[PDB]
Amino acid sequence: ATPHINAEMGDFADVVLMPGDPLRAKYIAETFLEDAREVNNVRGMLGFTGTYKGRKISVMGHGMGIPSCSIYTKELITDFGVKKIIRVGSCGAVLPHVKLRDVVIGMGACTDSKVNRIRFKDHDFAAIADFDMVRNAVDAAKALGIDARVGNLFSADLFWSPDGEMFDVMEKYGILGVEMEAAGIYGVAAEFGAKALTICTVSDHIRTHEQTTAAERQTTFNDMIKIALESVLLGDK
Amino acid sequence: ATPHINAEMGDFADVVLMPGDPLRAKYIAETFLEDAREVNNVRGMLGFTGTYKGRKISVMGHGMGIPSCSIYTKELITDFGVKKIIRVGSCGAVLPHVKLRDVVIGMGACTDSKVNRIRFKDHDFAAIADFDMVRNAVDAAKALGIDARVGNLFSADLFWSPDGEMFDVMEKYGILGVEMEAAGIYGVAAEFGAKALTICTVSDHIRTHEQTTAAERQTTFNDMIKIALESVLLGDK
Amino acid sequence: ATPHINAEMGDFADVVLMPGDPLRAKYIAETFLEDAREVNNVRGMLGFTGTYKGRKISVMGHGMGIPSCSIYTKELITDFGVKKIIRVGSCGAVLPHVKLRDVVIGMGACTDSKVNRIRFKDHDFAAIADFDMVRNAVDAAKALGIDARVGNLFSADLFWSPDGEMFDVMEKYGILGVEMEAAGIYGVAAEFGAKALTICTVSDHIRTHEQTTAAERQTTFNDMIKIALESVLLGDK
Amino acid sequence: ATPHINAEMGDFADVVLMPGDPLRAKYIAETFLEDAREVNNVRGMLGFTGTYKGRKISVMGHGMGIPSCSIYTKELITDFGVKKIIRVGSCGAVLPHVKLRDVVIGMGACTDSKVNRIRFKDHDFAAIADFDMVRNAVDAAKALGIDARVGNLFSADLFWSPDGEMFDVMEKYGILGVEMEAAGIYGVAAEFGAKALTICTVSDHIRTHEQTTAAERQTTFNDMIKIALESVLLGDK
Amino acid sequence: ATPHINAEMGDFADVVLMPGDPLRAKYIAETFLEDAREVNNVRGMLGFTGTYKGRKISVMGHGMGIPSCSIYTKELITDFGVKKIIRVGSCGAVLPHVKLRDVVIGMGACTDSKVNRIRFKDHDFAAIADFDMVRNAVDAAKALGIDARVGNLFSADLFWSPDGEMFDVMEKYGILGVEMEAAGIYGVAAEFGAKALTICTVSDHIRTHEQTTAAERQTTFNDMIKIALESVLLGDK
Amino acid sequence: ATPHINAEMGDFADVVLMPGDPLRAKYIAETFLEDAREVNNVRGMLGFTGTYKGRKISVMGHGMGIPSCSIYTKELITDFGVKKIIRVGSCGAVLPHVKLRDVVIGMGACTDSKVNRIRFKDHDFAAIADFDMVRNAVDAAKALGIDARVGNLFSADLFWSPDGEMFDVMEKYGILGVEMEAAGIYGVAAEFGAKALTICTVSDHIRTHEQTTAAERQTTFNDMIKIALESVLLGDK
Ligand SMILES: Nc1ncnc2c([C@@H]3O[C@H](CO)[C@@H](O)[C@H]3O)n[nH]c12
Ligand SMILES: Nc1ncnc2c([C@@H]3O[C@H](CO)[C@@H](O)[C@H]3O)n[nH]c12
Repeated sequence: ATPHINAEMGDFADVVLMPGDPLRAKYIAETFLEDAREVNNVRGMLGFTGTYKGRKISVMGHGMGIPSCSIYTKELITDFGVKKIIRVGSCGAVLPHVKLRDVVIGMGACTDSKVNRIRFKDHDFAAIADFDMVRNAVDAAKALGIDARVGNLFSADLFWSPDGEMFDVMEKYGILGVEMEAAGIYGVAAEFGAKALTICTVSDHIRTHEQTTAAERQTTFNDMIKIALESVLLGDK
Repeated sequence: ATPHINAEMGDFADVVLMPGDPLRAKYIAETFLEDAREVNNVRGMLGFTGTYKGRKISVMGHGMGIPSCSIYTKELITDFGVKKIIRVGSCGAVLPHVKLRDVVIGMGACTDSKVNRIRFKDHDFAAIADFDMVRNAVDAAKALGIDARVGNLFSADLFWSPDGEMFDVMEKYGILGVEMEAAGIYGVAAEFGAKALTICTVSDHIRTHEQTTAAERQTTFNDMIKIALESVLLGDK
Repeated sequence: ATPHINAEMGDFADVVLMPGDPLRAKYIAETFLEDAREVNNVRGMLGFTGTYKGRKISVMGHGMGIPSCSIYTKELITDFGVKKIIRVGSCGAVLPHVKLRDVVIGMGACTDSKVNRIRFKDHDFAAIADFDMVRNAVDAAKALGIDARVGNLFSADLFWSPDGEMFDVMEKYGILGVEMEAAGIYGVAAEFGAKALTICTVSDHIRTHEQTTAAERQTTFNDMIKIALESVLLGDK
Repeated sequence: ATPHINAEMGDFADVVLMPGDPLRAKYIAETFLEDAREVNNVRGMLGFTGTYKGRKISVMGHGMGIPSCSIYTKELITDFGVKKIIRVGSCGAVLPHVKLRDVVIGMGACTDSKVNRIRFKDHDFAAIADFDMVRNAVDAAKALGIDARVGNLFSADLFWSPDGEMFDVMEKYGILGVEMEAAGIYGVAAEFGAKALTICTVSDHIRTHEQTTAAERQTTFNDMIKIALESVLLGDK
Repeated sequence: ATPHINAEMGDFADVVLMPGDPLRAKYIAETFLEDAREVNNVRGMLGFTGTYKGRKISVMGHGMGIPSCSIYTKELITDFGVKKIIRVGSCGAVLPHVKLRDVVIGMGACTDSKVNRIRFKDHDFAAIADFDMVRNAVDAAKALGIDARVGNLFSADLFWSPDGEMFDVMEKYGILGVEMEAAGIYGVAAEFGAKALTICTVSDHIRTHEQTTAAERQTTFNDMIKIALESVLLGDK
Repeated sequence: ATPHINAEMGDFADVVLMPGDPLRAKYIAETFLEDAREVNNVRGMLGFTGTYKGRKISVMGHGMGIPSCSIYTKELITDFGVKKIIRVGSCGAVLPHVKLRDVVIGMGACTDSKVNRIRFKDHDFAAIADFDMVRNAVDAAKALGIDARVGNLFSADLFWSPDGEMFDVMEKYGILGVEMEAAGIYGVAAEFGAKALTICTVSDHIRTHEQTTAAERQTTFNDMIKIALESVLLGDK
């Protein structure tokens, strides 16, 4: 066990999907995994391990924000043999042409956190995903008839920002989605020598206030999970 | 309701105690509150409302890290009429004379987060608790015969810090405990116009491991909760 | 002697009250101290030692600005056995409800100086007063029937600031008074191992001019000095 | 014309290859392009436009360093309709497993320049390539029997850095090559809404030392240019 | 009058010499000026006006540190018609070849203060003297047979620095003397459209602990004052 | 030889003039030097060595931007015995009184580059010229009937700056010319113990607009080179 995960080596697969919401980890395990067992419940951060098309896969919540997800991803990598993290989450859009229910793949993640400056001698660390994992996710989405956008996320420390002006800056520089984790996960992956990827579905538009039907939103969420799971199978080959 | 709290105005008391762990909020509601009802379970972040000695009191987890607790404390302040937040958490000691299970009251909170620089035009915002709440907690602790040290916490973004030498700097400057929230809660309280206090118990020593037993953790946790609850009653006078 | 104080160990009491203006130190010695003797005049920075109600007390100017007061407070701590420093100064208000001649107690001090970043590895050091000294000043003020607000000061490097908009940010974050020393004194106290408190009277309003008379300044100055001196007597118990 | 390019709209292809050494532009034009014409000569920064397998391609040097290449890439994008920039350069390696003459593709670029902080309100902009361009280069290299590594470059402002220890940090965080341009090119591409990619060959191992032959270096340079040119054809699908 | 100078327009000459120590301003006026009158005594910061070889000249202390001298120099420029400030002070040496009693002229001043970053949008403002004033001082020193060194000063915020390492950095980059004011005076001069110069005598060596005779030190101090006064006469022609 | 200069010790004079445009080096050699010989050609950065009135002088371009000119000036100082660098370039003006074709001498250079913060532990290094070189240029200009302005340049990293408002700040603080090199050259000179000077002619007024003739621009360039060369002879006293 580690300070935030009451489990032993082998309880997790070498790939872990991670939503922010632990109740979504339970949702994913029940919906997509066969023979799924709960393997962590410390602090309510439910984690599960099962199989997808015979392949051992884990899913566990990471909580909200860079500090929370940095704890869980570190401990998985250093003590549970985890080689790949796929964050599966929601994000807010700032670009007009990025629509509700688009699937966004974060090849990079900008941030207003200081954690990577702390790692990188106060210089600019480009927080990036693993290229092969990005390619696997693009290819899995194509096989499913979903065309994902690949680009930069912005990982914010303040969901309730005082700086409304920063959203115009994100739009100017082409940020595809705003979430709260990717840059921290990518920093952990680089620090501890593992691989990570963040996929998000667009849940909100800071530009055009608008909302679709729940059935359509939930379909797209499941499409993101299918993309993540099928991308693992591609990487295995 | 708000994006992370499925409740309505009136469901929360005007004072909310907040551990990081939602399961500890459940324990506090079951152990210390009469007629406790669950008022939130979104993302598993359990929150409850009941009475302590006739006084309406709420307790809700805030998750780990400044970004997580900033979400919950903001929404409580802006949409649920919450006037006082008392974080009741754990922390790690860097000072040799600060012992396991000591109670620490954070009159100020240092941090390596950027959130207060974003608020404060990149200058030094001294993230401080409400003085009256600090005095109430000191007095409540004295009435219970519990020692309590008052001073600075350090709110870290990285539990697994790559900069071990910074602990020497914390120690040099008298930091009483390392946790991950106080400076963010104090920044939210100032931004959104409420009052806050962080109380912690020393759960680990960052230099010396110092293992504790389960029965000792519960006694000291209960002591911290008693201090917080009794401090509310003092402030009501 | 030290580079800026021509005195020897024992010439100062273990508590030193410090206005910015050396002429105010002379006035304090003449008005409040019995058997006062001058113990320093290097650079005209007048310092005196006498007794208040039998208690040995010193009073010495510290000059204007963090660099100036950091010199004097350091040398007092390291070479003259000084244990407590009480700055007794003036400040400018930014909050509409903070009135001229109000007494403000700086439990914390914000700043735009770099001195604490230099100390604290470029992170946020919360520059705080000693809690017991804060409580002593609150209690002494209550015993004298004088109102006193407790909260954050802002210690500015530029009295003539080129950034007028920053006063809106100070006001937003509840800053009670703008002065030029507290955050530096609190940083010295932490660095060199002593205790400090800043008390100020609102001498000007940064928005509204608000002129005062000479007799009102003296009464309120005397009130601040009485609070400081009586707070020492409370701390001795 | 623009301040640094004496040409008119249409004189450049929508894709420009850019070496750092201006002498390589004429070499690339004569060796790889058909029907090349001269389109710029100001400051000796010769530019040429021709075709590769029928596809219009331009080539022009960018000069050493982020400020130099930022000038040329901006003017090409805003006044010459350029949609894709491929930098073709050399880099130094810090990783033991990265060998001399290896081909490195910069999906991201770290930097110690301030240019992207100036752009991005002093936050962390992840300077990234266009994903399709990255994959095109990977696939073109594979078709040529060259395995390319994809990851982070580091774009240095100081070739002669006074901070040797930063190379250890680069190694820890997996930096594949050190050059002086990619992060600046990627920032320009994001600022003005275009696409860019940096491909480098390893010319030195910064912390070890060993050499190659002139014929080996020419073969490897030619390989890089073939990868770049064939990658464009793949992008045209 | 201004908040820190109780005088009226005309009471000061259009050139003011400024030592840090107000008792030194009295020393300079009595030693070098004819018909000298005291024109300020607020906060004990003595200022005087007299004639040197028939030329109207003022001398007034500026206190220790950038915040103190920034107050006095601003108020002189904006409200007393002062066109030129000459700081005349002491400094500590870090270079081996810079000796006790050398005269140093600060054509530039480095600093660890934040005041110029506040003025200059967090970029690097090169805090420089007025060229003509530098040339006048060099020429006056030559006429007196003193060969002054012209170069960079370092203006420190902390006389008692915690960062001993910075002195090696100053030596590496050729800093001639360490004092506490020049960069702030030069920032004020630029902000308010006036001219300034700092001259110092070397009073201490952070390298070679050593001291000369008082008679020789005082001779060199008077040489610095003569250089400053004669340089004004050169500028007048 | 060095990585960017294929020459040996003695091939360069101890004084090197450096334009930004590499084509100007050959022009300066043919127009002003006697007996010139070619001493470098790598990357097309032609260097020449000859004599001016019997005095050995070299000329070689430095490329655009701080990183480019930092490479060449470092290698000249550390491997070719170069003692003085004179940059001879153009700049844009922000002050209304600074006219097209004015000669500006940069006694200091502000910057938005990070290179000197990297050198100087993130403090403010005042990037300054050598004083004697400044005065030599002023005196040589006066002997040629040219009045030169001496003050601060601003060395920009982005010719195409996204922050137009910074030009207002430059104007307020008296910046004479905007170019892209001086602060970097001055930092190298300080780092490696040599001397440097930047002279520029005003080629544009950034916030207004108007033009000159080709013959006027050639006359003004020739004037600048004559000033530079005659200033060297004055320095040799
Ligand atoms: N040495 C330590 N360091 C950082 N945080 C903590 C904590 C607290 O517990 C959580 C991490 O375990 C987090 O919410 C933090 O506030 N306990 N001990 C800690
Ligand atoms: N509006 C104001 N702003 C900044 N400082 C002060 C002060 C205090 O008085 C001095 C400046 O007049 C200085 O020591 C500072 O602490 N009073 N009013 C102030």
